[PDB]
Amino acid sequence: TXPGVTXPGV
Repeated sequence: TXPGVTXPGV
């Protein structure tokens, strides 16, 4: 995720 907690996605 995120970053943080990429995206999703990417």
